[PDB]
Amino acid sequence: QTKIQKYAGTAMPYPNRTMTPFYINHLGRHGARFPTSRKALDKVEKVLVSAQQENGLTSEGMALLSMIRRLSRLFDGQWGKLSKLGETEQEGIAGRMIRNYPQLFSNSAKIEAIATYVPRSINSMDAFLSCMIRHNPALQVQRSEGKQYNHILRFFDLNKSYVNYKEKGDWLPIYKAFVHKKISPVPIMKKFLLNPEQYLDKEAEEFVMALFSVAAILPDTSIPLNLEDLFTLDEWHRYWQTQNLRQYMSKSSAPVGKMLPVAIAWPLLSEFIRSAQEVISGKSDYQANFRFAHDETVIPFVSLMGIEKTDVQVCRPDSVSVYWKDYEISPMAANVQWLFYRDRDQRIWVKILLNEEAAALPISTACFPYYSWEKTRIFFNQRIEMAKKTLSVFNE
Repeated sequence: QTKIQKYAGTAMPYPNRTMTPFYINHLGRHGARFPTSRKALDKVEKVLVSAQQENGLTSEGMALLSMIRRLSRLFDGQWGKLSKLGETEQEGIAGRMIRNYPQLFSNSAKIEAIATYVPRSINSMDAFLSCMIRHNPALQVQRSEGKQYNHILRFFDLNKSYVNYKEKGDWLPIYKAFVHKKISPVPIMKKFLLNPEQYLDKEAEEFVMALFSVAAILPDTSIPLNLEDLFTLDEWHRYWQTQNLRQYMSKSSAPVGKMLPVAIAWPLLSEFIRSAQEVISGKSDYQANFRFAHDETVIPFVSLMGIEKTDVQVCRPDSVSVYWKDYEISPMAANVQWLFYRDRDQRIWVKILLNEEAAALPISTACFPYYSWEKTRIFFNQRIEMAKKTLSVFNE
């Protein structure tokens, strides 16, 4: 909620969140995790060590180097793992769900959960399920995971055109230019390094961007250390703008991506509709389907749903941060829940929660936040059709 927390972007910890539905349809990112790569930590260390050898550190830089060496030991063998904070985030999400809708999960209700093959997502599922079971051990629970779910949870790895775009598409030079524009490395490096102006701009920006990366992830690790004060608030604001743009262009509805990053999510939207239709019809008798995956899953899924603002197509890179904010969409433990209700005339209504807050769709309803399922399904089906059309052009 603080400005500083928000500027961690997709690395922001899940925010504070302190009738009765007949079905809940869920997608959740894993909870708060350790950094996935040592790359940024190694860069910062190499720069500071080289400086130490040539007598190039300030007192603050020597202290920073000491801290970086410490984090290197603490991160060792922990890369990419769910942290204790990440487990508690899932416990909180499950706990509020059970507390809000006890009748749904009462008696011998049936639930199913799936996860990707990635350990932090499986462990997030388990933190969530363990909370459900503790509250009602009489639940019937199906738990599965792995590469069999790649088509719906890891579609971003399976589409060749998208993989090419993500790795070398036209968004890259836009992002790099924006970084050069927003981030001035010299004043930051002045804190840690003697003669910071002697550094070339490329190496200077790589160092600063790496240091921001280390600082941004630290609150997700449950390690009792903090580096927010390495940078001023304006510096964090600028860094956030650059990473926000990176996420928007590489994973969401940026014009430069031509909706390719969004279109690839259609199989998951299809599966969401299918699981709901089966419960409504009686073919399935689950009270909930839970799914645990990644920000690479959640971001395009939310845009494809067309939750208001998340699918905006903004042409000016400088304007993106005004209209589209990654920390509002995909913080750590980011989740989408569709809650289904039957009224006293047996009409079916759906409420959409994004990070446990009611979300709007660009269709009408006389009882917001509840939408007609019939209207909603028709709208989502049109989104899927649009997605298939988009992909028909980028087959490569």
